[PDB]
Amino acid sequence: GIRMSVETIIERIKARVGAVDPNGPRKVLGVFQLNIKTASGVEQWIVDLKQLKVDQGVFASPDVTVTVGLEDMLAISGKTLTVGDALKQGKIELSGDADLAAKLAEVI
Amino acid sequence: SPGIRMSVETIIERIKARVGAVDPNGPRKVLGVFQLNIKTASGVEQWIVDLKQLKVDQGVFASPDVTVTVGLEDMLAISGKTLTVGDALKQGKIELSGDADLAAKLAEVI
Ligand SMILES: CCCCCCCCCCCCCCCC(=O)O
Ligand SMILES: CCCCCCCCCCCCCCCC(=O)O
Ligand SMILES: CCCCCCCCCCCCCCCC(=O)O
Repeated sequence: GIRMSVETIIERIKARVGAVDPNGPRKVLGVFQLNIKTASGVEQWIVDLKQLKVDQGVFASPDVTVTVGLEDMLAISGKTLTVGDALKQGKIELSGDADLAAKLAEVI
Repeated sequence: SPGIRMSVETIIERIKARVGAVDPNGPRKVLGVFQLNIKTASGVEQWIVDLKQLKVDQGVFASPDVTVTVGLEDMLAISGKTLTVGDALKQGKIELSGDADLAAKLAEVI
């Protein structure tokens, strides 16, 4: 269902952020607003890769905002849809800093 | 280096053909000026790809919407459809600064 799917994606993001060494090599420092489009609404999450924290909400002046459908997010996570292909297909909507978005693309 | 020259000319001719093929009145979502810097052993090739006015000019624009910095061999491969702009980004082969919305729009339409 939608709830379980959203929970799955968020758990996965939290485990990825949890696994970062805050003092080790790091390229993606900034705050990402993540908007997950679901059939029932938008799920809004703040992925703070500066502070290495993930909270539900809408951040004021995030560095990058990423808007993506829930099914597309699951497909990216499961590697059945590459980020390159998502981009070609216009499945990812961005605003903000192109530098930080590009760096994020390198590490996903 | 004749080979660098040939490579650069081919990239630019290709971009000019593509820009010239755009219907200024048909559907368009990439309304931005892109600074394109191509690294070469002879120096950085600096080109302005103006997708607002649909013009390509050699030079450095003041305050472009997006700046794209990329190596000659990688740009050639993007140009010849041997590397997608998406594979490129995933591989760290493209340095960007500027407007992420316009960058993403470019990635979709190219
Ligand atoms: C905000 C759009 C989707 C967010 C993508 C999930 C983020 C998970 C974090 C993984 C990135 C790890 C990068 C840490 C090391 C580095 O900064 O180079
Ligand atoms: C300039 C292009 C930017 C494109 C890169 C942003 C896309 C963000 C989507 C992230 C989805 C991955 C989250 C799941 C985490 C995981 O399973 O590892
Ligand atoms: C890695 C970036 C490569 C830079 C080269 C840009 C390629 C030329 C751009 C052609 C885009 C055509 C889009 C016109 C219609 C539209 O705005 O949607």
